[PDB]
Amino acid sequence: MYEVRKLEDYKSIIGEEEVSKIQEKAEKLKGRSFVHVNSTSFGGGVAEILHSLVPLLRSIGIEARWFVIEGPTEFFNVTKTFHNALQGNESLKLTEEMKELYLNVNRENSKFIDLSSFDYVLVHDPQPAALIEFYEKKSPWLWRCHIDLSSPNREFWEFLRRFVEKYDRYIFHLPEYVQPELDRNKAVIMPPSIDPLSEKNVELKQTEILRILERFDVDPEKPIITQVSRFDPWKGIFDVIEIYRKVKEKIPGVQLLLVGVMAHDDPEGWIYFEKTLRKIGEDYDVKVLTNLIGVHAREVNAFQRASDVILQMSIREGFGLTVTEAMWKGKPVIGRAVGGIKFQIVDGETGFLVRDANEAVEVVLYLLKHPEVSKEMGAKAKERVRKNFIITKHMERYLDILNS
Repeated sequence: MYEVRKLEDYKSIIGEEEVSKIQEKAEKLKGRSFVHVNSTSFGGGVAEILHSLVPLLRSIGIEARWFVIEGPTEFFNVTKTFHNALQGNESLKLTEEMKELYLNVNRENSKFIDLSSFDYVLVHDPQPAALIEFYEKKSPWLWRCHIDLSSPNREFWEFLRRFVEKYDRYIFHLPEYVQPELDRNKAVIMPPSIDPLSEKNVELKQTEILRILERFDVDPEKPIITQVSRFDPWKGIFDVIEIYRKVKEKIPGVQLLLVGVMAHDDPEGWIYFEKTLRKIGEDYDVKVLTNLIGVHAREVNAFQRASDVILQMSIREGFGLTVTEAMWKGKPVIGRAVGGIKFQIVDGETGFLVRDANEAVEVVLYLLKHPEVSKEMGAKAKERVRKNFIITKHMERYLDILNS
């Protein structure tokens, strides 16, 4: 089990005042220990966030540290399974045999750094949940969940809760994710946040954007609508296409950017990707952008910045960070009222919430012809993210929680 961006760096974004409350709350906690544990050290989400959250924490005077459990492919393929199991997949089976490996690997990484010594402990997701077993609780232990436990594979959940039920707090992205069994009192809701200074969100130079745009045959002189999302059947990809076609009936130069990045191990994803290209046919005003052809965080960043309107027609959505990112870039978003999309968007305020494609077409048409209102909604949507979902307000939320 191995180990391992200041606050002032965001001053110009949040203003001294907000910077105060942070430094303020960070005092009645100064010096204490804030440990983080997880599986990977290289990646997005948890990894990417910690890489910034850790240093950022120290900056406010907090002995925060980050350790990473380690194990063989087996241990991960097992956890890979738990992941989906805990995500409703009833066809998965948990065998005592694999049930040991999990506990054993927890035992190996446990036999080392005395995680029980630190003032505060926080474990991210399943893989290291069992750690709270191999130590004697002295300090509070928090469990941060990133997946959805509203309806997990029972034989799997019942095994995990034996561990989770111990922690002093359970942190979920949103309500429709909390485990109903658990005590609504030791549970806390904390949405994932975007780092304004990350590659995906920092402001690129016009020149650089134009380069990326040309490199992918995207014309910035013609209108652009975009939906960045993983390729799967419940993301409204086919509806966005229909919206594009409809809208195109009146705005012939309108371009559609279907942006998405997915792991190699995502057969379904790539399958849906191919079905999309087949559905699109030879209409090349529709761009299908993915890491298959070089689209990464910097390019995703660009595609969003160059967008005039951004859509999110998810049927099944989690917190939806994509909407958050678009909002941060001053873009009006049009989506379906689900998961984090309904929470994040303030209808008619920051963007619009619709129930079908036709409503979506009306709004895109509206927004395309009324740029002032778009600029309007976008600036407000940006303030909503500034005041609600940036990595600093996220950190501030960890303070409160710890204070209590």
